This record gives sequence, structure tokens and C-alpha cells, in this order.
Amino acid sequence: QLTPTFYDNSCPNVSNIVRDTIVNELRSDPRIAASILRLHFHDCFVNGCDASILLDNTTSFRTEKDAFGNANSARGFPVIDRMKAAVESACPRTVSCADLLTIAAQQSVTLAGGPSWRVPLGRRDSLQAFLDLANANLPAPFFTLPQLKDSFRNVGLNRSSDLVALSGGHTFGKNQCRFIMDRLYNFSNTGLPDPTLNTTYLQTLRGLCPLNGNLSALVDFDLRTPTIFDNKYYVNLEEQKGLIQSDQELFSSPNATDTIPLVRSFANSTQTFFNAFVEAMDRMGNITPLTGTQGQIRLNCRVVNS
Ligand code: HEM
Ligand SMILES: [Ca+2]
Ligand SMILES: [Ca+2]
Repeated sequence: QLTPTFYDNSCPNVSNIVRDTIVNELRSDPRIAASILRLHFHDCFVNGCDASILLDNTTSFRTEKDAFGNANSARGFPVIDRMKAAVESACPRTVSCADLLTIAAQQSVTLAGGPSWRVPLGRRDSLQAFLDLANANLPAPFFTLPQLKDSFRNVGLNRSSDLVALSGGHTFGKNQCRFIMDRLYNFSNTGLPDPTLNTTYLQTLRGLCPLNGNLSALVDFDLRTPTIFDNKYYVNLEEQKGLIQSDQELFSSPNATDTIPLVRSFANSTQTFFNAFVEAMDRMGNITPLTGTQGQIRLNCRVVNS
């Protein structure tokens, strides 16, 4: 079983070293907290939180960094290297990259103003990466609600609360114009915008993402508080101001009978949202972990120990 006190004897200062690394990076890159949380999410949705996403290419297996959900999107890898090196210096061969990334995600959420809690620990590192699995398992912004639900259930998260609370990760961070172009100009081959997108916000987004414009341009997931981890994401949904299709569907999909009440509850109470987010985060962090003597304690998160 994973436990929050796993390193209290072997590396009591791990969380503090992780936090310091993020605080320092945030001064030059205010987006890093969001980026780190997403790295953890994409690690857990592919063979569990086993740091498989951190592995680079080898002649025997491809890196997950080239998956459709990671390529030209996932970022922050050098920062993870930096904190890993610091932790290795403080406590040699003790903290796994899988655990390191989990702590980094929690600390990132807290530093951004979110809830503070001690994540379960004891995960170990994978001996390979899974590109095909990443392409199959990572959800896409154009998924319908049934597909989003299918994606979460596929990795072990059956609850609507898991999906609604974790989607709250979009209370901060950036998104490329590429992923919303259809909603703005030609949704589902209608030549018209997505009707569930607020028309006033539609104009704002069209201004940021013009037709035939820079598809790589970045837009904030949360128009209310772009870099603060709070429940504003849900208030946006209630006003049809979710940025991507997968966001708005939680509130507007014909299949949202079970998700709508959750969206409202999280929009109405920060405490309700924060509690649900921590619960969902720990559940996601509990997806098929390698424990005990399974896997290893990777020294360089980019390569398997030899
Ligand atoms: C429900 C399905 C989800 C879909 C389809 C989805 C999709 C995406 C997409 C399209 C981006 C934009 C990437 C880019 O343009 O570079 C992104 C970014 C992000 N996602 Fe999600 N996401 C989902 C769930 C989650 C979850 C569960 C979390 C974490 C708890 C999360 C956290 C983030 C964060 C924080 C960013 C911003 C990262 C940055 O700015 O570097 N996402 N997501
Ligand atoms: Ca993984
Ligand atoms: Ca926010």
C-alpha cells in the first residue's frame, strides 16, 4: 500500500526540495506549476504513475513524448531533472521519479493557491515507456462526454467525480489555438461555431485565434484567474465559457445528467471542489503503481538504470 510517510525517515526533506525548485522556476516561467501537474496526469494515465512518461527514446522502445497528447504540448522535463538531481544529492538512490513527479504535482497545485495535502508515496519507476498505450489512453479535447468517461474508466477512474474534479486542472495553464479552431469556425462539419460556446466569449477567442492564424498561439484555460488554482473553472462552465470541447461538455452534454450537479457544487464551494480534487488526485495517483521491489529507483529519470 502507498503511504504519505514513505520517505519520512529516508528523505524527510524531499517535499521541501521539490517546492524550492518550483518556487525558483515560477519566477521565470509562471506556467511551470500547470505544466508539472499535466505531466503527472499523463504519467498516471499510461500504465499508471510509473514515470514512464519521463523516459527518452531508445532503439528498443519509443518515448511517450511523441504521443499525440504529449508532442509539442508536454513540457517541464528539465525542471523535473533539476529537482531529481537535488533530491539525489540530499538522499542518494532513495526517491523514485514516479514519486518525485507526484510530489511535484501536489506542490505545484499548492503553490498556485490550491489545497495542501500529503500524497501517498512508495511508487517505483518503470523499465520501459509506452507510446502506443499513450496514444490509446490519453484523452483528446474533441472527445464527447461518453468518450471522456470511457477514457477515465479505461485507466481505473470510474467515478464522474473523478472526471469533473480532475478536469478542474484547467483552472490554470495554457492551450493552443489548434485545439479550439473547430469550435470557433466549423464545429462537427457545420461551418458554424460550437453552440455551447458563449457568443461574447466566442468573439474574444476568435480574436486570439483567427482563421488561418498561428495555430500554436497559446490561450488561457481559465479566463477568470489564468494562473491561480481555484474553482473559477466551474463558474466559467456554468456560463458556457469552458475553453475546450471536453470542458464545456461536463456542463452541456446530453450525457451530462451526472456531471452537471458536480460542476455546480464545485462552482458553489471552493471547499467542496478542493476536497474533491484531493480525493480524485490521490485516486489517480493510485493507478497501477509498481511497489515493493517491482521496477527501480531511477537515478536519471530519462533513462532506465543499467
Ligand atoms: C478530461 C480530459 C482532458 C483533456 C481532453 C485535456 C486536454 C488538454 C489539452 C488539449 C491541453 C493543451 C495542451 C497544449 O496546448 O499544449 C491541456 C493542458 C493542460 N491540462 Fe488538460 N486535459 C484533460 C484532463 C486534465 C487533467 C485530469 C489534468 C490534471 C489534473 C489536466 C491538466 C492540464 C494542465 C494544468 C494543462 C496546462 C499545461 C501547461 O500550460 O503547460 N488536464 N489539457
Ligand atoms: Ca506512466
Ligand atoms: Ca483559475
